[PDB]
Amino acid sequence: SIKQLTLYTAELDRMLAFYTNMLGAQHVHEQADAFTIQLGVSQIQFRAAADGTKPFYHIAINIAANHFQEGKAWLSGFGELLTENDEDQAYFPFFNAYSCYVEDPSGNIIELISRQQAAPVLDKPFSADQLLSIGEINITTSDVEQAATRLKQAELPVKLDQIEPAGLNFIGDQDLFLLLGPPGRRWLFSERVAVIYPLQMELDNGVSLAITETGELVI
Ligand SMILES: Cn1ncnc2c(=O)n(C)c(=O)nc1-2
Ligand SMILES: [Mn+2]
Repeated sequence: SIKQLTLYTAELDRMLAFYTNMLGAQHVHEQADAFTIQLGVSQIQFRAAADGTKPFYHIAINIAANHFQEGKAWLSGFGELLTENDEDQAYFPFFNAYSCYVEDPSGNIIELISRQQAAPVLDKPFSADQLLSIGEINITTSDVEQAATRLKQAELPVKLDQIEPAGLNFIGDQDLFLLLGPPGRRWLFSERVAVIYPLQMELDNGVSLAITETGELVI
């Protein structure tokens, strides 16, 4: 799983307010020119973006198998649900998962994903305290093949011969997938096309990786 994720934002103030209101003060901590949010076992640190840039990403958050309708209702309280092909949710047969989406103040595409067999059934009400972990993050890179290769050299599940340098590649299994692909591809549920922005990531198993501002995945 993702222990720590570092992202950039050109809307630090609005983002801090947005997440404080969504998650509650007990999951959101203001720092110096940054703030953190805790999503179950995953933390995201949002740092101030460079001037002249407007970084955004696609982040999916795992929720329990039985929590989708409550999750969707909850998410809708924080912004208009995004739609694709006139639908305000998706079923993804490959993940056997239900998803819903909202845009945050930076234009991040924030998804709740409820994996129907790859997430637990929690017999309790859903709430902001029931977000389990980060289930997806985009790895938008200037070199998909290089990125896929290094991710394998990092001991992640990768089938190199299946990698599509011009398309989106699902890297992972169980409840975490890295969405590896090139810039230019429009994100489902969004008007925004994928753009390379820097980030850093620490997995629970100690592996550390980063995407530079020009799109190079490094370990
Ligand atoms: C292909 N695909 N499968 C599953 N989920 C997505 C998704 O959330 N987004 C945002 C996307 O652009 N493409 C997807
Ligand atoms: Mn997604």
